[PDB]
Amino acid sequence: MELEDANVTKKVELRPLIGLTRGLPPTDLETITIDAIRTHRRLVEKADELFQALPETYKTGQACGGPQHIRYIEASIEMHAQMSALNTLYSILGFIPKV
Amino acid sequence: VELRPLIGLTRGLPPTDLETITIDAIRTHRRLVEKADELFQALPETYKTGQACGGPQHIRYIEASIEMHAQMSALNTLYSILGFIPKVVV
Repeated sequence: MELEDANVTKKVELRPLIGLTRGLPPTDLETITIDAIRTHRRLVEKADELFQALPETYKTGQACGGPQHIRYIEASIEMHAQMSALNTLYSILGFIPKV
Repeated sequence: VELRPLIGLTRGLPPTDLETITIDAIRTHRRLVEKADELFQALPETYKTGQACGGPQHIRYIEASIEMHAQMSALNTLYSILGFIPKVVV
């Protein structure tokens, strides 16, 4: 499928994705990755929106702890974890698809 | 540490909140394993033996598995940051 960036500084970070995707038809690996890209972008947007809605004392470090902060931290954890998977998919695919 | 960004992200968070997040992360891991397991069990036998692969249903199982593996890497990181795996009643 259309490419964004060829030759990636590949890093399989999530070992089990190799077995999971071994044997898949190319188009299905592509579908999975494109969907992961879109999930990636939504997760980033969520995390960033939560960070911005934080009271200004939280951003600066003044404040910390508490539900709201925890919700932000959880959304960022989801984003970082899913980005690991996305990087792994790029490694397996060999390129970064254009979306 | 499997997911290095988590160290910076959690720096300064009170220990109680860290431990609450990690306990919720165990619950989440257990739910994600359960879902992956449900989807695998529902796959046609050809796919459960690895004779066949691909198609939407198989894709949905792979995506559930990917979710589970990515979350687990977060959870293992949380353990390292916290210094322990908390007791969780299951």
